[PDB]
Parts: sequence; structure tokens; C-alpha cells
Amino acid sequence: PAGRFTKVAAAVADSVVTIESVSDQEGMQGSGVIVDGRGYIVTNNHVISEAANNPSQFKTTVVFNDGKEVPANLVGRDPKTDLAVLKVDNVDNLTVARLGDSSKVRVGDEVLAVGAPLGLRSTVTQGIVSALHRPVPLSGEGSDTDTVIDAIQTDASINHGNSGGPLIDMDAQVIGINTAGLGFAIPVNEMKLVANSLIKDGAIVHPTLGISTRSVSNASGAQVANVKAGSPAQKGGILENDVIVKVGNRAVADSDEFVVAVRQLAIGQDAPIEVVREGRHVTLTVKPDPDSTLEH
Amino acid sequence: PAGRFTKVAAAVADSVVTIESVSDQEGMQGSGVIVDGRGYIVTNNHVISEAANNPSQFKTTVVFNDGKEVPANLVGRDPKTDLAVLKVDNVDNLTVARLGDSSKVRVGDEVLAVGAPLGLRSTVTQGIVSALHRPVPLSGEGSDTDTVIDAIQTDASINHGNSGGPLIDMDAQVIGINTAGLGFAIPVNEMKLVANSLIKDGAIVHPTLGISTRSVSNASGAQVANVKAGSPAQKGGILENDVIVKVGNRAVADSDEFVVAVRQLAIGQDAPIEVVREGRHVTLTVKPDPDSTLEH
Amino acid sequence: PAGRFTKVAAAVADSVVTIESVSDQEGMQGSGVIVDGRGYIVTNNHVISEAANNPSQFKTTVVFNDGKEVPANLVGRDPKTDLAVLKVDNVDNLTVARLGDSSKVRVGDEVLAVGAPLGLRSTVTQGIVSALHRPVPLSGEGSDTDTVIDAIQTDASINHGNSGGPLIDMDAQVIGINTAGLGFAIPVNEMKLVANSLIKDGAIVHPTLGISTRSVSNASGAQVANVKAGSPAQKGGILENDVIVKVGNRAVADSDEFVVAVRQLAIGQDAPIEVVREGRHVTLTVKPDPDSTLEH
Repeated sequence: PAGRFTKVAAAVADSVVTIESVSDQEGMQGSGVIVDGRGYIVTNNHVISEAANNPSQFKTTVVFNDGKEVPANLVGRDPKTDLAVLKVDNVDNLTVARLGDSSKVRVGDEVLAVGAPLGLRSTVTQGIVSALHRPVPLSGEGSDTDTVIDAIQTDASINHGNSGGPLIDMDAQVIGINTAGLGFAIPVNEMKLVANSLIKDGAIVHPTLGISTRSVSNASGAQVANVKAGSPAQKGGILENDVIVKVGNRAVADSDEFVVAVRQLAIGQDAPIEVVREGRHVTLTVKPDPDSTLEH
Repeated sequence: PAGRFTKVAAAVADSVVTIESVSDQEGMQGSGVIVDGRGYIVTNNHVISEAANNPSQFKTTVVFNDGKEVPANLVGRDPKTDLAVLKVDNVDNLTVARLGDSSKVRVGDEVLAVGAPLGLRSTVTQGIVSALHRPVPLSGEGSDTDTVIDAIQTDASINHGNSGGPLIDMDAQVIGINTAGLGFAIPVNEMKLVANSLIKDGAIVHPTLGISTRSVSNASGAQVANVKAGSPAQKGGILENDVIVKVGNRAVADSDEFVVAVRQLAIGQDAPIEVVREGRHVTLTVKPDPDSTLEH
Repeated sequence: PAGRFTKVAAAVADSVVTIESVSDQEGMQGSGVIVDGRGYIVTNNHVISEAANNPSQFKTTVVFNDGKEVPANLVGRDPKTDLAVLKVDNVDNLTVARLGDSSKVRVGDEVLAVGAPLGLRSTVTQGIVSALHRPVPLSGEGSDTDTVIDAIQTDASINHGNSGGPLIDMDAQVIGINTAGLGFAIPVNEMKLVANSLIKDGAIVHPTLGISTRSVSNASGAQVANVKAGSPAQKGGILENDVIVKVGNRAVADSDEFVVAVRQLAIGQDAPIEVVREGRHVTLTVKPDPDSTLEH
């Protein structure tokens, strides 16, 4: 008579792996999920960040459920979503995870934050979804720039032991990727989009406006702190100490939501930015650039 | 096929509101619960504390489930129980919460700490009741005096995102009011009593003895640290460095339980205080005063 | 209609007790579990540590569910497993706990961390098993030496309010002993072995090698930091800055697992220690001594 969560955790264990990167004097471990039978594995960008930035000195391996250790190669990574894709070569009989639909997730849904069973300090935690589409700032691990993501929030503990592993619903389906870098997960629908671009192109392109903001709240939004020269914001009329309240069709509550809303804009297409300037309600038009132009 | 907690959270969402108070350079947000069809809303005293103390510069609104924003007026507040009552005027088709009975709550009962779905960093957390009638100290927000309450304790996370919202049982009934100011909730039976007095009178009166205590434990209770001149304690013979072990019919383990026990006394009626004085077991009689005499 | 966890917590409440040790100017409280009808109670070593080290000034009592207070005497204690056994004399109609089998516990199993209902800040928390056989360091309370144990890890909160109490499965059976000294419990199968030796002999004997280690991880294990003179390690050839990777038949990931693995060796019997010495893979033979020779 195995328990409710015991069954679900056991049903996905074969699909979760330990990811380990080591040099002469450093060792760095995480979890990941098998998402493609050819050997493609999804994890956090901060789990592999140092191996990616120092690939000549770091070696990355994958440890499966049975204990097999296999070399692993970095397909691509996205620090802006704290996502990354690895690939193991010609491994047979892989248990691929079942990818859910994070758009159907609801507050109160019971979830499991599953870490790799063989990880050093591995954890499997249980809780509910506490919030949806919740912008959360994430600290960049190495030279990686900090970022903000629309996260699924859960009161299941997200820690080093299950970071990079899957957030699992009661149907044993992946609805998110745990990120410890009061718990947060990268929703699986964004995960599928980012991993598709990383698998095909080895990188991903996100829109940018050249804006840096700080949060403001009074009788509220993202206050423009710096506008880059020649940027879409500078060419659109966005001024400094403007208070951004809407980017595209998304209302902006603070600096966190501003970062997320910008990534939802269309590159190369006009878009409205609603601001409040010295008390006045002003709307501006910006054409977002790609953040990496030679990959666009 | 919606989940166990998903159903309960969704069934009470229409009854939980976002409470927001703003000035020229300040913004303060919380949650509340609709408890009366005329428009009466219960929240924490620390959610509104600054608007109450600076009403000329702060404006308070209520945001409902559908997104409606409505002005809100402070009916009354009790810092000693960290409770407060707001009122929205002539709002139709209000979903009033179902108030449970906190005296029937038991350790192990599954609960939800529900925050306002539209709050900025809103949360809905899940856990069990971890303790009943647990005295807990609460820090006063502004110039508000600190206090202690008989709390329902839960291992559901109580945070800024669900503070002021309801603690909900598996029957979708309110058994407490969350207070973040390891989680604690104001039991609903005390909530009904305090809100009734605040709705009728705009304030509430609690008994007082003129005693300040610190906790002591050895081969134990509340040690009298200061007795106000002319107080019921001073007129009853209570001395300094007395160790209070019983107030009324309630045993007193420490300073926290002493504060709570005093509030359970009858105003204007004799009551026994059992103390241990230089090793001796002494009982004293005190007649508690109202803490605000012109409202009694 | 009592809840799922409400029933289980209520079914074991009569078997959990408050343990309290007091002097002239100190007071120290914990929880324990009744494991034998003659009056034998199991708790943490850090709950009673100061009464054990200063028995002339500390007095220890047990408070049952109904409220009975009874003197308690220390049978034995093991700081290396943070376990201890008390005994109440000639108490009738004791509700003895049902001891489960921690070897059958699985990740995801629903558990309750039950504290003594009458304890000052007692808690009952709920969660799942997050990891099995997880080495965790524990800080010694008084002059007690720090230690490491193979723990059951749970995301049920382990705190002062339930430390020393039982970790309870959904069959109301004890699978571990809570230790607060992200939660950890002493598995019940080790608990039965340690308590048997403490009840019979008033103490327990654990193997030792004379090794102190620090953790290392690179392209990994316990690095030998100090070898005692004349120790089994010194007589076996173990050198300083050796990197221990296997003790007996147990792989050793870090210093935590090394401590635990040593306690699983046979006293007086040869055993292999696999090390990596200046790049070379070397195996050594050691004969573990008893840590207390006159009790062996």
C-alpha cells in the first residue's frame, strides 16, 4: 500500500538525473529532467553556469537512477529564464518525462518538487501551488546577469537538493522546473519554448528596450532609472524618472513585472509603453530590439 | 478534476480582498475577508496601522476578486488582537465568507492560509493546525503597542502575501485570520467578538492590571517587572519580582500567557492572582480596570 | 468527521510526553515517546544533556497526556546518535507507542512530527519523507561532542516544540525520533538498537578509527585532517591529506558520511579503507577500536 505522493515520486524517478560539474578544485551538483529520448536534459542555468563560462577547466556528467555515469555536453543555456539543456549521447532505454501544461495549473494544486534521488543532498518536497505568473528576481550565479521570471510559486521547499529537477503534479507530469537560484519553478510551457530554441540554435533571443528600472508605489510601477543611448526606449521618447505602468498589453506593478513584460514583446514590432510623467499620463511607442542581434 | 485544496481555495476567493493604503510616498498592501453583506471587511491591525495613525495623508481602497476598486473606510481597530474592520459602501452582490467555529478546531486539521488572489505578492499556503490556544507575541507596526494573542498555530506559511486573509478549513469556512505581524492566526471566535465591538462602537475595551512582566523558568511564570502607581495590581498587593503563576482560572507559564490571561478577566470584578513571593505561595485579589475608561 | 492527520495525531498523543529539567536558575523542556510498558521513554540526548552533565543541580520530570507529573531517571544516553532513555517508576496504564520499521519507509511517505501536547511551545507538523539515509551533522548541546547521523529527512518542520517526539507514519507508528539539534529524524530501527543497549548497559559503544576529516569535492570524499597516535588508522597506514572514498562496504561522499560509515564497522575486525593518495588509488586495512574500552 504505497502512499499518494510515494507513487508519484517513484513514477518519475527514472526521468530525473544528477548533473555534476567538476574542475581541479571545484565541484558543483544539481538535478535535471530527461525531456527527449535522444538524450536531451533540462536543468537550471545556475546549475551549470560555471562549467559554461569556464568549459576548458570543468567537466560535466549525468548520473541516472540506476547509477550510470555518462559524459554530458551543453546544448544551450538561457540565464534570462535560468534554463539550460544538456545532451547525453546514444544512451538507450531512457525514461523521458511527461510534460504537463502549466497553463492548466491552478492555485491549490498539490505538487512535488523532485530532486535527483542519487544527488548528494537530494530532496523531494511536497506542497501546493501558491501563486501563478508571479514575477520573481533570480540572482546570477557567476558572471551571469541577474534576471526575473514569471514563476509558479509553491510552498513546497525549493532547495539545492531539488533545484533543476521537475515540479510534478498529481498526474506525474512536469509542470515546471525547480529553481533555488517560498519556492519558485519555471513553468513548463515557457520551458518547452526556451528548450526548443536552445536545442535548435544553441541559444535564444529575447527582446530588449534599453531600460533599467526601480520599483515605485504611491498614490505606482517601474521607475525609469537609466535609458541606454540609441535604444528603442530612447528613440521612443522614454524619459528618466518616467513611471512605467504598462508594457504592451500587460500592466506593470514594479521593476520585477517590467522585466518579465518586456520579454513578452514582439521583436521588431511597434508596441505601446504607458507611463506617468510629472503627473501626466503619457503613452509612448517602442520597437524592441533583439538582445543578441547576430543570432536574430 | 479539480484538486482537494484547489476546490476549497476557489470556493472562498470571492470573499477575500486586497486592502491597499497609499500616500504621496508610501504604499502598503494586505488581504482581508468579507464578513457582512453590508460591506464589513476584517483584516489585520498592522495592515492598516499607518493609515489609521495618519488618516489625513493615507487613502485606503479595497480590490475585489473581479478587479473592482472601491474606497474603504476604517470602522475600528484593535492592536491588542491585531484586528481591524473596514467598510465598503453600497457594493452589491458581495460574497460573504462562511465563519467557522475555532473551538471545534483540532490539532492536525488541514487548513489553507488564503491571500487575496490579486495582491501583488499574494500567496495561498497549505498545512495543518500545529497548536491551539498558543500565546504568541506580535510586534506593533507603527506607534502601535506590541501585544500577545491566543493564536491558532499552523505549519502553513503565513507571510505578507496572505496576512489579513482567512485561515480556511476543509469545509471552506473561516477558522482564523492570518497574521504575519511557524505561522499564526487569530482564531475566528475571538474575531467575531472583537469585530462586533468594533462595528458597534468603533473601538474595543480590554481589561488591564498595570503589570509588566518578564518570563522566568526554574525549579516558573511571569516575573513582575513594573507595577503602575494606583493600579489594580498596586491596590491588590502585587509586588515587584513577584512570580505570577495564575491569573483568574488560567495557569500562566510565561510573560506571553500572562498578557493573554489578563484579557480574559472580568472588568470591575474581583479576581485572584496566584504568585510566588520570596519562596512563599501567596494569592492576591485584583479588580481589573478598563484600558480605555471613557469607552467603558 | 475527524481529519486524516487529526486521527493519527490523536491516536498517538497518549504515548508522547513532556520532558522537563530544571535547576535553581535554568529550565529546559522537550518531548519524548513511551516505548516500553515498564516506563521506558526515548528522547533526544540534547533535550537532557545538561541534566546528564550536571545531575546534582538538575531535576527531571515527565508530564503525561492527562497532566500527571512524575519524577524521571536517566537510564542512558548516546550523544553520537543524539538519543537518550528515561524511566518512570511504577506508572500504571501506560500507552506504549507502536514502533514501525524505518527500513520500509519511502520517499514521499506522509508523516507527522508530533510534539508533546502539553509542552510550552508544542507543535505537530505535517509533511513527507524527503530523503532516506541522509547524513546530517548535529551540534552538541553542552560539553557534548558534535556528531553526524544517518537521518530520515522530512519537509515537516522539526523544531523545539516537537524535538524528541516521534515521527509518525499514516499507520500511527513511530518511524523516527525528531531532532532539532529541512527537518531530520533518527530512524526508528537505529533507535531500537541504541535504546536496547542503553536500557541493558546504561551506555553504548561505537567503533572508532582515530580519524578526523574535512570534505573535498573535485575531479572527492573525506580528507584526512588528523590521525591520532597509536590509532587503528595510524597502525593501518592511513596518512594525512589522504582522501577517503570508501569505509567498509559504504562509499563516502564527504566528512558527514565518513562519520556515519565508521559507526557501521565491526569492532575488532579487519575492514578496508579505500583512499586516493597523491593521485594514486590505495586501499588500507584497519581494525576499529571501541570508543569506550571499559564498556566493551
